[PDB]
Amino acid sequence: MAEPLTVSPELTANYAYFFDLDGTLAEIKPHPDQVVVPHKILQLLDRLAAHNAGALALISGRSMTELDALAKPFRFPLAGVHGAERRDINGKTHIVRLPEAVVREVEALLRSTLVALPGTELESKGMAFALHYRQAPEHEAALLALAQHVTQHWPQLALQLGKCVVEIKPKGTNKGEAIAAFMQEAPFAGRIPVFVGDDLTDEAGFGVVNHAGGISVKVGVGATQAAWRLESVPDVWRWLEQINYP
Ligand SMILES: O=S(=O)(O)OC[C@H]1O[C@H](O[C@H]2O[C@H](CO)[C@@H](O)[C@H](O)[C@H]2O)[C@H](O)[C@@H](O)[C@@H]1O
Ligand SMILES: [Mg+2]
Repeated sequence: MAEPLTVSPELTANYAYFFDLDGTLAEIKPHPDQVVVPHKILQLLDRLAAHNAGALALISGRSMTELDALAKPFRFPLAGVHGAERRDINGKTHIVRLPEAVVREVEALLRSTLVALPGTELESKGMAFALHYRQAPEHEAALLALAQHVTQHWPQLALQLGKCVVEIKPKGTNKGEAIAAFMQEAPFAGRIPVFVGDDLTDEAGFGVVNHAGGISVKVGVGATQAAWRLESVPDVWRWLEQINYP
């Protein structure tokens, strides 16, 4: 039901911008360290933010340290780990804390499965875990069942499926709540939210933005509750250059 996106905001309208990273601003790569957001795209994102009082944020599943590496030399307001990490316009961070016993126990369980299944990668994010299987898609059902068992035994953890990944996150964390936290703070408050995403984690953000009277944009293929659709990452790049230089 999503319609092709044909709104190109004027550079200085009353919008608040929210951008996913992987699959949205940078192309999918076999390993996260190979991902790059081109320098021109970052300048366009920085120029878009400056003309909208700084109301532009990156809402990603990655940790904030990885986002700062990808966005260097620019420093944006961020939401990391699907909302469990957030940094507002003043640089103040908001972090969800899990008990040290839970993180230590769940990593030991996952590591004992992931050493013996070739091609899978266990990513530790402090208060969350990502089970990558892009290089061995045969292991999808086993990893999904493994995370389901983890989230039933530790109720403080919740499941977050993604593209070639099965993630485990603190319960109550989602990109919709991360966007909500920004939308009550300056300079985002008072503006119309725009959110551009590509994966299942972004659906929670699409939902809140739709109800808020904003603009939700799905990137790529797949069913979505987002109202609008862009075909690929280069179409995000082209749209982003169209906002700046009509
Ligand atoms: O900003 S988000 O889109 O929310 O990112 C959400 C996820 O994005 C990254 O993983 C994705 O990108 C990789 C390289 O492109 C792919 O290899 C991988 O299969 C794909 O799942 C990170 O590693 C994850 O920790 C993160 O939670
Ligand atoms: Mg993505």
